[PDB]
Order: sequence, then structure tokens, then C-alpha cells
Amino acid sequence: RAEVGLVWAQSTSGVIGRGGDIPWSVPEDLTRFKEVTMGHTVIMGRRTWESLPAKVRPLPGRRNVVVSRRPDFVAEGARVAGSLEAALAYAGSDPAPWVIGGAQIYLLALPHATRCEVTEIEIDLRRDDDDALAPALDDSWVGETGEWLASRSGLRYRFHSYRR
Ligand SMILES: NC(=O)C1=CN([C@@H]2O[C@H](COP(=O)(O)OP(=O)(O)OC[C@H]3O[C@@H](n4cnc5c(N)ncnc54)[C@H](OP(=O)(O)O)[C@@H]3O)[C@@H](O)[C@H]2O)C=CC1
Ligand SMILES: CCOc1ccc(OCC)c(NCc2cnc3nc(N)nc(N)c3c2C)c1
Repeated sequence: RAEVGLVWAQSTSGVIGRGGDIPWSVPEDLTRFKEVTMGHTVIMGRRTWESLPAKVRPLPGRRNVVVSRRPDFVAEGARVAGSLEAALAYAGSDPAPWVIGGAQIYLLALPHATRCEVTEIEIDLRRDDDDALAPALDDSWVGETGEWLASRSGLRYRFHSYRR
């Protein structure tokens, strides 16, 4: 009944995070992310929660769920869950909960997911051993890809939407 989605931005090289942060600024991607997730449950790993800017934590108008192995973790204004299955239970009757990162939580959620919304960013980031990486999609997914677009930031980006 519920369609579980994943939403992320990556470099063409597959990087989603570096130094505990996102290593670009593409406002158009932030706009997309906001539009995808407004009004829905958003599920995220503990590190992603801690990486959010304090002026958007918890994310407004969304039910925030934070996944940790530590049931005692305190996340003000969010629900803490000990597994993806527990996180999805907190979504309740939300028809389209979203998993919003990071690398570890995407891999946990991927086998439950039926939708992925991906932003690809043309930025010269050579992937390093400590980088947080995007999940790889297999042949079960079918996608449509939008045109490359020029950002007001100067970078080129494009949107992909995958379903199965
Ligand atoms: N470009 C993008 O679209 C986005 C990028 N980011 C970036 O990604 C990075 C964060 O990713 P990552 O470091 O992988 O961290 P995650 O956000 O995936 O958080 C990982 C944490 O999740 C919990 N966890 C992992 N596996 C399990 C499990 N099996 N059961 C219960 N809890 C589990 C643990 O919390 P605990 O240690 O408390 O037990 C672990 O430390 C940052 O750089 C961030 O900026 C984040 C979101 C989107
Ligand atoms: C509702 C506002 O959300 C955010 C605002 C600003 C932010 O950082 C500023 C440096 C945010 N950071 C996390 C974040 C940023 N961009 C993203 N882009 C995409 N496409 N998907 C995400 N999951 C995703 C996430 C989780 C999220």
C-alpha cells in the first residue's frame, strides 16, 4: 500500500557526502528535495540527522524519523527508530514515506523501495575512501532522465526518476 521512496543528490562520480557535509551548493536541488518530501514522513540515519543545519532540524511539515542502533538516542522533535521496519511503522498511513539518507540508511532501505528520486550533479569530486557514497540501482529499476540544466550556482545538474 505504501510506496517507499529514496531521495538523494550525488556527483556523477557517486559521492553524496564528504567531511560529514554535502560538498556542493545547488539551490535547485534543495528546491526539488523540499518539493518531493513536503507533507510526508522523512526517515534518516543518525549521522544525517546530526548533519542537518540547526535552522531546519527537525525538518518542518514532515514527520521526522531518525534511525539509530541506540534506542536511548535523543532527537528533539523527531521519533527515534531502531530499524527500517520500525521507521516504516512510524510512517503510519502516509502513502509515500521518503528515506532521505545517508549512505548506510539508503542501503538498508533499498530492498523496501519502489521509487527513487535522484539529482545528478556535474562536479569534479574524485571519490575518496572516507566519502559517503550513493547506492547503486540494479536492473529491476526503470528510469526516466531529464535534461541537463544550468544552476544559478554555476554547476550543471539533472533529475532522474526511477520506479519498480
Ligand atoms: N547528498 C545527499 O542527498 C545527502 C547526503 N548526506 C550525507 O551523507 C553523510 C551521512 O551518511 P552516513 O555517514 O552513511 O550516515 P547515515 O545518515 O546513514 O547514518 C548512519 C547511522 O545510522 C544508524 N544505522 C546504520 N545502520 C543501522 C542499522 N542497521 N540499524 C539501526 N541503525 C543503523 C547508525 O546510528 P548510531 O551510530 O546512532 O547507532 C549509524 O551511525 C553526510 O556526509 C551527509 O551530509 C545525507 C543525506 C542526503
Ligand atoms: C527542508 C530543507 O532541507 C534541507 C535544507 C538544507 C540542507 O543543507 C543545507 C547545507 C539540507 N541538507 C540535507 C539534504 C540536502 N539535499 C538533499 N538533496 C536531495 N536531493 N536529497 C536529500 N536527501 C538531501 C538532503 C537530505 C536539507
